[PDB]
Amino acid sequence: GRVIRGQRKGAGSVFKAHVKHRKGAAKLRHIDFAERHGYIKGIVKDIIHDPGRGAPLAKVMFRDPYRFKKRTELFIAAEGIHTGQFIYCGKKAQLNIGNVLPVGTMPEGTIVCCLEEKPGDRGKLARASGNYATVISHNPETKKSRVKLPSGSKKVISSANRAVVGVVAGGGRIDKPILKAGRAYHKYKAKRNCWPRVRGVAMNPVEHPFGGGNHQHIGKPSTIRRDAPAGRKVGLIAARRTGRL
RNA sequence: GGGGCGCACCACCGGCCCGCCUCGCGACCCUCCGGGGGGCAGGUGGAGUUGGAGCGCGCGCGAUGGCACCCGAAAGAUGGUGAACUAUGCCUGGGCAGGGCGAAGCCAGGGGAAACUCUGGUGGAGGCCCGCCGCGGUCCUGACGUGCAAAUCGGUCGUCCGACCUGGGCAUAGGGGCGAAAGACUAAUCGAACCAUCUAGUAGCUGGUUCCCUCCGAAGUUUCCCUCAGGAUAGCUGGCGCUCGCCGAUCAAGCAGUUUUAUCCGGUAAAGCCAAUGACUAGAGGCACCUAUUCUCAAACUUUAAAUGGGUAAGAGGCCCGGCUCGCUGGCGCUGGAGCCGGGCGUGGAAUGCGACGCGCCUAGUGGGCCAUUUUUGGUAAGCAGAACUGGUGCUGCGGGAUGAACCGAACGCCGGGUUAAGGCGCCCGAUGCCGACGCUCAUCAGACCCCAUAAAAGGUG
RNA sequence: GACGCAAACGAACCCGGAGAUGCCGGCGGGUGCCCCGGGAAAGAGUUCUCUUUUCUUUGUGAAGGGCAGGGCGCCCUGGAACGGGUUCGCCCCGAGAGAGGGGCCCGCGCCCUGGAAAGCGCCGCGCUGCGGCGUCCGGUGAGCUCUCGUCGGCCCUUGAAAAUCCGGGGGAGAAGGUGUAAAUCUCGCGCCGGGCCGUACCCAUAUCCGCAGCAGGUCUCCAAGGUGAACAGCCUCUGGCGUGUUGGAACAAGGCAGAGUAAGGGAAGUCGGCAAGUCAGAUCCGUAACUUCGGGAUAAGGAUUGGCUCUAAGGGCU
RNA sequence: GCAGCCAGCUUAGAACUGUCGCGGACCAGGGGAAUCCGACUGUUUAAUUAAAACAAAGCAUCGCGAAGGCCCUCGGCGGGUGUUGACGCGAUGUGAUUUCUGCCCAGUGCUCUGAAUGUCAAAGUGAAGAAAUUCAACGAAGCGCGGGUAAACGGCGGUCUUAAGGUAGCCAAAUGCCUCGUCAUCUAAUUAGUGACGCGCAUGAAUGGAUGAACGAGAUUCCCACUGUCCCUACCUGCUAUCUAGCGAAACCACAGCCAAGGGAACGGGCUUGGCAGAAUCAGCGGGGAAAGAAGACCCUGUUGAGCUUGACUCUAGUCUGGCCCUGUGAAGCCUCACUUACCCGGUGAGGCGGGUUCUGGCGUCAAGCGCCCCGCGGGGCGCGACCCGCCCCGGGGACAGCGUCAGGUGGGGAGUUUGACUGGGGCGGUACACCUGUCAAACGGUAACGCAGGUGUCCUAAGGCGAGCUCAGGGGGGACAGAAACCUCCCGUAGAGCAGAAGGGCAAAAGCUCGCUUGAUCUUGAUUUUCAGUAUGAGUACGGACCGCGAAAGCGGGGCCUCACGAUCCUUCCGGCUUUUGGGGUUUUAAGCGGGAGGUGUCAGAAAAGUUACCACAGGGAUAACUGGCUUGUGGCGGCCAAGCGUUCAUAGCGACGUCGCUUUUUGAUCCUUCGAUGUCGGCUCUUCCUAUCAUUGUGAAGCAGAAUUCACCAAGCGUUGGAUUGUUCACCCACUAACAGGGAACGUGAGCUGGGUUUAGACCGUCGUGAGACAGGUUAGUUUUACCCUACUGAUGUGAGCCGUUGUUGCAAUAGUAAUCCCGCUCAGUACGAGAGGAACCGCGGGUUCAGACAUUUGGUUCGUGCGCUUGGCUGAGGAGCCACUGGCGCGAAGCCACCAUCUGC
Ligand SMILES: [Mg+2]
Ligand SMILES: [Mg+2]
Ligand SMILES: [Mg+2]
Ligand SMILES: [Mg+2]
Ligand SMILES: [Mg+2]
Ligand SMILES: [Mg+2]
Ligand SMILES: [Mg+2]
Ligand SMILES: [Mg+2]
Ligand SMILES: [Mg+2]
Ligand SMILES: [Mg+2]
Ligand SMILES: [Mg+2]
Ligand SMILES: [Mg+2]
Ligand SMILES: [Mg+2]
Ligand SMILES: [Mg+2]
Ligand SMILES: [Mg+2]
Ligand SMILES: [Mg+2]
Ligand SMILES: [Mg+2]
Ligand SMILES: [Mg+2]
Ligand SMILES: [Mg+2]
Ligand SMILES: [Mg+2]
Ligand SMILES: [Mg+2]
Ligand SMILES: [Mg+2]
Ligand SMILES: [Mg+2]
Ligand SMILES: [Mg+2]
Ligand SMILES: [Mg+2]
Ligand SMILES: [Mg+2]
Ligand SMILES: [Mg+2]
Ligand SMILES: [Mg+2]
Ligand SMILES: [Mg+2]
Ligand SMILES: [Mg+2]
Ligand SMILES: [Mg+2]
Ligand SMILES: [Mg+2]
Ligand SMILES: [Mg+2]
Ligand SMILES: [Mg+2]
Ligand SMILES: [Mg+2]
Ligand SMILES: [Mg+2]
Ligand SMILES: [Mg+2]
Ligand SMILES: [Mg+2]
Ligand SMILES: [Mg+2]
Ligand SMILES: [Mg+2]
Ligand SMILES: [Mg+2]
Ligand SMILES: [Mg+2]
Ligand SMILES: [Mg+2]
Ligand SMILES: [Mg+2]
Ligand SMILES: [Mg+2]
Ligand SMILES: [Mg+2]
Ligand SMILES: [Mg+2]
Ligand SMILES: [Mg+2]
Ligand SMILES: [Mg+2]
Ligand SMILES: [Mg+2]
Ligand SMILES: [Mg+2]
Ligand SMILES: [Mg+2]
Ligand SMILES: [Mg+2]
Ligand SMILES: [Mg+2]
Ligand SMILES: [Mg+2]
Ligand SMILES: [Mg+2]
Ligand SMILES: [Mg+2]
Ligand SMILES: [Mg+2]
Ligand SMILES: [Mg+2]
Ligand SMILES: [Mg+2]
Ligand SMILES: [Mg+2]
Ligand SMILES: [Mg+2]
Ligand SMILES: [Mg+2]
Ligand SMILES: [Mg+2]
Ligand SMILES: [Mg+2]
Ligand SMILES: [Mg+2]
Ligand SMILES: [Mg+2]
Ligand SMILES: [Mg+2]
Ligand SMILES: [Mg+2]
Ligand SMILES: [Mg+2]
Ligand SMILES: [Mg+2]
Ligand SMILES: [Mg+2]
Ligand SMILES: [Mg+2]
Ligand SMILES: [Mg+2]
Ligand SMILES: [Mg+2]
Ligand SMILES: [Mg+2]
Ligand SMILES: [Mg+2]
Ligand SMILES: [Mg+2]
Ligand SMILES: [Mg+2]
Ligand SMILES: [Mg+2]
Ligand SMILES: [Mg+2]
Ligand SMILES: [Mg+2]
Ligand SMILES: [Mg+2]
Ligand SMILES: [Mg+2]
Ligand SMILES: [Mg+2]
Ligand SMILES: [Mg+2]
Ligand SMILES: [Mg+2]
Ligand SMILES: [Mg+2]
Ligand SMILES: [Mg+2]
Ligand SMILES: [Mg+2]
Ligand SMILES: [Mg+2]
Ligand SMILES: [Mg+2]
Ligand SMILES: [Mg+2]
Ligand SMILES: [Mg+2]
Ligand SMILES: [Mg+2]
Ligand SMILES: [Mg+2]
Ligand SMILES: [Mg+2]
Repeated sequence: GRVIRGQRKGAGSVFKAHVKHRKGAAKLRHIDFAERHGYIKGIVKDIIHDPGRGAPLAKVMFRDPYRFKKRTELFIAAEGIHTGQFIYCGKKAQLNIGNVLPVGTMPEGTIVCCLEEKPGDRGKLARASGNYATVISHNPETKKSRVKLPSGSKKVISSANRAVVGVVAGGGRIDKPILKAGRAYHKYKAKRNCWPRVRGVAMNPVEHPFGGGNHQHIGKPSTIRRDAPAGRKVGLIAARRTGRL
């Protein structure tokens, strides 16, 4: 047979992301002295739309403490923030929606967003629209804090991980049922070339292990092992269970 | 007319050498620690030996490895070149009459006790409608179909603000790409592009394989083979000889797809079942059976038993006699037996024919056969399928059967004369143009000769 | 006050602007074109009859100055309910309407410099270039384009970067000591320079690709009059052209096309209403089953349609 | 409060008016009632499939928190997703909405455990041994075991029964073979359509079920309207064809080109026997040249491929896991926890590490200030402001990730290869593939077929060897229980029993039975028979040499009474040998070798081996299938003979049982002779001729013929044999009509004649089947039908006896060839014959018609580019007038021509 569609996406020729009109990488201000021993005052300049994501981005303007300059940061817009408000980032920052402060300095049950997975990575978790992370518990002895991720998973992270207080703006985006295939065309035209998905049963055996036969049946158990080779790992990869549930 | 030395070669019997086996095991001069010998004999294995024949060169042919007689694949591999077509994506540009339905929003006026409703207008939303350009390509299965065109033309038709159309610049490259998925597209090439090379790839498979004359002349069968379109092998074929015989007296041997004589072998035809095994019909007698009869049968039944056929023997390699040898055999060195040696006796002791189809070596082709009389299996039968003997044919023309592969006659250098075969002799068309013999036969579908080109049961006061 | 003055020092560094923002709809301003009236001038066409007629020509570059016109969430005064202003739609208003008076931007429109000297039109003379006259005055529009605006609509779509240029913040610095100096973004003026490469032509029913002068393919710009809803079809002007690799003569069969026509019947043809026939535009009426209430729908089914002569209504301006 | 002036363009109404004509040209939806499928728009096989296929929104599941999921790369812990972060990315299924989505976790697969008993690599560990080595313990992942999971693949039965037994629904469906199901409806008639019925060959619930507005160049049925689709064709125009001037190919070609029969490679053009036969040509035409185009694409074969799939064979990338390696340090009880410096990751312009500014959508830029010091009031430096020290920039991991290297598992993701043969084509079946008996087999031997009837891959320490004794099968007479069969006994008993087995042979003091002694079923050499090449192996025979058994002995026995019961090389294994080598010697292990067994190749002289291809390819094959033709005629069809019987009686008016003889090639087979470098394949349409086994008509005979009607038979193919519904249909069935609605042939006539409905490429759907790719001889939908100008034949059209007193013309003759008419009705006969009636003819005569033939245009109708006349739309020449343009602008009428059973005439 030939190389299946799923394998051709790793070479990245026509499957690369469409990043022409994107405004930049949304990430927290990198950890410095002002965020380890205090807070820095930042003004929200504009809340812009990032092509490819349903979550708006805030252009928060900060002031460089070592040189006379104004640092422009592209944060994940927390739902509720607005242009003209002051966003405070640091250890001594107050618990307000939009502020950035470590998880160790926030009480249990605090709803946060743009949460750092490791101290300094400038935000990795809870970045999509309407999502958030809850601070479950703390541990001052080990300086570790337990948080709840939007997938229901509970991860033990460091207490120095910075996060934005609040929920990511643009919530409820998946609640509007797309009606036209054209709206799905434009939805993925800004993200990547992945929208029109031909079924493997609708192909020939040369390009998919589910194709072929005088009917469009799968023919083989759709649940495939995890150690299956690339080109065979299609269907339900390492499915623990199936059915309506 | 007698004797003899006997070449080469062949048959047989020995001797010896090496391997192996069995038997015999012993005292002894080579033991000098260790050890080497000890007629050993009787068998058997060996590509040995018993008075070398090879080596080199050349020539011819055969079977091989090689491009291997020539041309031919579908492929496989290595390296490379293409996204000017097209597929998708990216970037930056360009483009899409006039109408139709007419949503939210808004205005005003009616109805109502209120909740609120009703009407008109406005408004201009939509993968909305008609439709031009554009982009597509439904039907006519129209035109065309060596065309205008290696996909075009006409009318008709789909869509025509959207998942729209489109340029340029970019990206993805061959087991890779790309694919709203047709195995589609990737430069007229796609169920794996193109180019060059490996490569003159291999082919048990088609095709072709070049001058003459002369001579000889097949096989389609055996066994084996992942064989059954091929090979190996035997047979059939040719060539090369050679050993002789005739020369030197059918001298005689020897031989034979043939008889004769003698001697065996067989279980088929026929026959038989009142004989066995099995099948089967009918009465009859006796105290369903039992006895004597009876009808009808066998390929896997048979007492009996041919024709044709198979083997063997028809002499000097015989016959007769004597002596000798033996470890085998044993009442009996003659009891067997066999071997060795010598002597005696042609009236070569059936017919016919023939030089020995003698002894070798090398060897091509073939290993699809087909047909006829007879025999014979399966089948309703077949110009069917499968066997047996022989001939034919393939390979073969000629006379005849009009015609023809195979029937009939007869096989062939180039001719003249003669005469025939099979078949014919009204005319075509050589030959009855006989005063041919006797009879049969009338058909309003007559009849007219192997194979052979169809005719039956049953009928006629012809 | 918005902001204006020919200029009107100023670095490092910082901030911001322009470059630099999609598609669609409505409306408005301006050109171009088209159209109407001059009983307008200059030639021309017709003049059998009629036609104060028909046709053609009646213009001004860049840049600069001035002024219409358009735009402005720009300013000042002031204060709104009996709310008012206002658009086709909307929208706007004590975060300040209306009104009054200003300011700014765009002005591709008009006038002027250019610049009538040139260009067109007409007439005249000369020859084998010189002169004359004219180049005028208006009307409009559901008109068509282009463009500048404005207000919206749409997106689970938000519709580029950079070179370059500019403003501000900054006040580090520079300048002279009584008339000048430093400094000058003064289209105030003068002086000098701007190299290299492409540039013809075809651009398609004969200059490209398809082997060709191939009915194929190949990205754009400009675009008139009449009919009409139309960038439809049909006709005409400007421009182009000889009918698309040949002529002549016949008009048989059989073809291809004209989607030619055909009495009576009307799908009996045929696998099958294949084929083309019917219907068709517009106006006025009338529109079911079913439904996701959106539709179905131009459902279906009707009537009307010419020409001519009138009536009525729908405007603007002083 | 308007008067004056200016400015258009629409709308409504009315009169009048022409031939009731007017969106006059042009432009420009036929409609309705239903079924199926897909929701829709969109997309798709460039060059045969625009679709019901793909996509789609929606729905659902799966994976994954980044040291990650998915994927790329030869490789860098490089790259894509990712300028991403679960409202995300990645992998699948289903396919809008509505309505539901049942049961099954046994199987397969996925996944989760590890109170995990097994299986279990490398390394490490222990023991034995001179050591190589052997043995043992230990023993990861995975497997096994256990649980979960079906919107995972899939499945969802006849008291039996499993894993669940098809639930809601739906249906003779795009799914039902039987089948053209049954009923209803739709029509005169319906294999169609629709609605029902459902044990449904073989429906069914996200392999989604049911429904469904809107939509569709989708499939189907009906109705209205409409029409040349047809009845039934005709006329006109343009461009051609045609002729001409100029110009000027190609395909194709053994030679060629009249037929009938014959035979032949079984369908000649040439050959045979006949018919016969006259230059040179034109326009047509499509019968033939088994016409051309193309080394059949179907089929088979080849030890030729390729695409693709799996539970094929053998590997492999990746991945999982273990050991070693970078890999060090500290502590505690191999394991755990710590250490940082290896290594790894993250952040940053490496900007503050360790120890001692929240009151606003301002502003913040190289230090003010102070202290100290140096230049000649201008100038400069330094320090504090801005604390000191420090060894690693700051975080997060950490000797774990990860790299390297072996080891185990997984691995159709990928690679390579295979997937027997025989065979009345192949496949399926079977084994005729290695053997044995009888027969075939034709009296030596041998002798074939997918001939016949059978057997074999064993069995036996005796069922081998030997000796002795005994006699069997069966029948009869008898004899307590005891009988048709228990046991005793007598007589008869050629074997008719038994001998392991198939059958044949052989066997009576044996070869059978019984008994007691045994291991000749042992060890060896060669010869030899059978199969045979006269090779091997297997299976036999006769000996010789050993050592034995049994018997008193002669003797018998080296397996089975005989004919069957079996296996090369290589390798492994075992046994045997004072006997070899282990090589520079010696010793000892090991290894090798020699001799003999065993381990096995059943395709049995012995490869290690699953499919599919309708996406297919190549070399070939008429050695071999699917057509026609040929042979044959079982079968099908048709006709006889005999005469039991039927016919009230009466065999034979008409029939014909049991039997039997034929014919025919319009059935189907059998065969495989022709054709695979191709003979175009079903049906219909069209058109011609032929056969008679005669439906009708003509002339007859017969009757269980009164008439009428009908039946049987004869001469006889002259003439006719229809229009429709359904189905692609030949074949059926029905509706009507009719004198009758007879059956056939001609390559199962006829595709360069047509039409493609069907079959029979590639698209796609359903059901069943298969794990799958795929299959269906099941259904369904869409799917390029190319070329003639050559030679004949035929159709017409020119011309033709090259020699002559012939040339030329008129009127004619005529061989030969073609040939043509046909059937019906009405009146009359006549309500008559006939008959009891009911009913009910015929000849002559008369008047018409059907089908056909040949004409013809007076009439009617059609056509009209005489572009003849009128009218008229848009435009154009200024207008009138007169005209033109729109490939014939349109409309009405229309001459002449041509033309219609749509008008007319004639047919012996
Ligand atoms: Mg895509
Ligand atoms: Mg999806
Ligand atoms: Mg899909
Ligand atoms: Mg497909
Ligand atoms: Mg499949
Ligand atoms: Mg599906
Ligand atoms: Mg499916
Ligand atoms: Mg001698
Ligand atoms: Mg290969
Ligand atoms: Mg593209
Ligand atoms: Mg169009
Ligand atoms: Mg077309
Ligand atoms: Mg269609
Ligand atoms: Mg059609
Ligand atoms: Mg066509
Ligand atoms: Mg043609
Ligand atoms: Mg482009
Ligand atoms: Mg390739
Ligand atoms: Mg396919
Ligand atoms: Mg060669
Ligand atoms: Mg051959
Ligand atoms: Mg030979
Ligand atoms: Mg041979
Ligand atoms: Mg035969
Ligand atoms: Mg011969
Ligand atoms: Mg001969
Ligand atoms: Mg003859
Ligand atoms: Mg003769
Ligand atoms: Mg008779
Ligand atoms: Mg300043
Ligand atoms: Mg606008
Ligand atoms: Mg400044
Ligand atoms: Mg130029
Ligand atoms: Mg062209
Ligand atoms: Mg116009
Ligand atoms: Mg235009
Ligand atoms: Mg127009
Ligand atoms: Mg011309
Ligand atoms: Mg031309
Ligand atoms: Mg017509
Ligand atoms: Mg008509
Ligand atoms: Mg019909
Ligand atoms: Mg019909
Ligand atoms: Mg049609
Ligand atoms: Mg309707
Ligand atoms: Mg669709
Ligand atoms: Mg649906
Ligand atoms: Mg569509
Ligand atoms: Mg196509
Ligand atoms: Mg379509
Ligand atoms: Mg589908
Ligand atoms: Mg749904
Ligand atoms: Mg599923
Ligand atoms: Mg399970
Ligand atoms: Mg299945
Ligand atoms: Mg049920
Ligand atoms: Mg019908
Ligand atoms: Mg039904
Ligand atoms: Mg099912
Ligand atoms: Mg289910
Ligand atoms: Mg199903
Ligand atoms: Mg469609
Ligand atoms: Mg011929
Ligand atoms: Mg040919
Ligand atoms: Mg071939
Ligand atoms: Mg073979
Ligand atoms: Mg292969
Ligand atoms: Mg392939
Ligand atoms: Mg494979
Ligand atoms: Mg075979
Ligand atoms: Mg014999
Ligand atoms: Mg034996
Ligand atoms: Mg060893
Ligand atoms: Mg074999
Ligand atoms: Mg043959
Ligand atoms: Mg019969
Ligand atoms: Mg009787
Ligand atoms: Mg009978
Ligand atoms: Mg042909
Ligand atoms: Mg041929
Ligand atoms: Mg032919
Ligand atoms: Mg007859
Ligand atoms: Mg009779
Ligand atoms: Mg026939
Ligand atoms: Mg035929
Ligand atoms: Mg034909
Ligand atoms: Mg054809
Ligand atoms: Mg046909
Ligand atoms: Mg078809
Ligand atoms: Mg198909
Ligand atoms: Mg079809
Ligand atoms: Mg189609
Ligand atoms: Mg007339
Ligand atoms: Mg007019
Ligand atoms: Mg006029
Ligand atoms: Mg016209
Ligand atoms: Mg007329």
